[PDB]
Amino acid sequence: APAAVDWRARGAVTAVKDQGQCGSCWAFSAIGNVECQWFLAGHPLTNLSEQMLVSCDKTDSGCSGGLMNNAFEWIVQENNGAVYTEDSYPYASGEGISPPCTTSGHTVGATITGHVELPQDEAQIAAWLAVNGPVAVAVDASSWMTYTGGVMTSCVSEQLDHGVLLVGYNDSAAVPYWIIKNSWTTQWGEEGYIRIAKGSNQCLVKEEASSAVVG
Ligand SMILES: *[C@H](CS(=O)(=O)NOCc1ccccc1)[C@H](CCc1ccccc1)NC(=O)[C@H](Cc1ccccc1)NC(=O)N1CCN(C)CC1
Repeated sequence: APAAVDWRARGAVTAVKDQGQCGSCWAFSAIGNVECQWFLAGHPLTNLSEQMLVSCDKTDSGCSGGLMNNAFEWIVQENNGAVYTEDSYPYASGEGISPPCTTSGHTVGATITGHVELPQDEAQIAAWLAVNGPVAVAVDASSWMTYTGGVMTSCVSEQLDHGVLLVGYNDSAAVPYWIIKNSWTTQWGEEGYIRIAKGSNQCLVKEEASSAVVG
């Protein structure tokens, strides 16, 4: 695999968002992955709707959590693979209360056919990302509240409780790392991103990696 990859540099990643006081991280992880996969399939980079998942994804728990894999499946099996645009279905759960699910007056921004779950191995996840793009991953973000910058070489890895987006890595660095897009605004970390050591399963990053499949 290539020594270093950064999908942000190739214009495949949308701007860092804000989930607010809602535990909708799972939706941001899933949608963020779909936005990248849709762009890479030959369509212009479009901001898609997390709110669609938070409000309509009944297999998940809105502001109380969910799984990216459940979100991928709900989109395909319950929503005919349709993912609405953000402009047509704006995020409105920033206070902690999700509004009811509305199925009309929205615009379909992307369509997925399914999803693939990657092996629990960092080198294989890196290989897949290098060829296919950003990957949605679950991590333990307990120690992330105090992150200000730099490569996190020591991360509390006890329980999966947060969803993020892997956008790259650098194997040639003194301490190889992963580049991760978070959803706690650009004021957190390095303009919304966090770099964690690669190769030691920091924050349980290899445990639940997956990606939507467009075409
Ligand atoms: C996103 C969480 S976050 O609020 O952005 N960060 O939390 C970091 C943190 C800090 C201290 C302790 C623990 C975690 C969401 C929050 C969900 C939430 C739960 C309860 C109360 C408020 C908010 N995290 C999730 O959605 C995770 C993501 C995940 C994906 C894949 C695999 C594991 C985890 N999932 C869940 O919380 N659940 C809820 C219960 N159901 C059964 C499964 C998904």
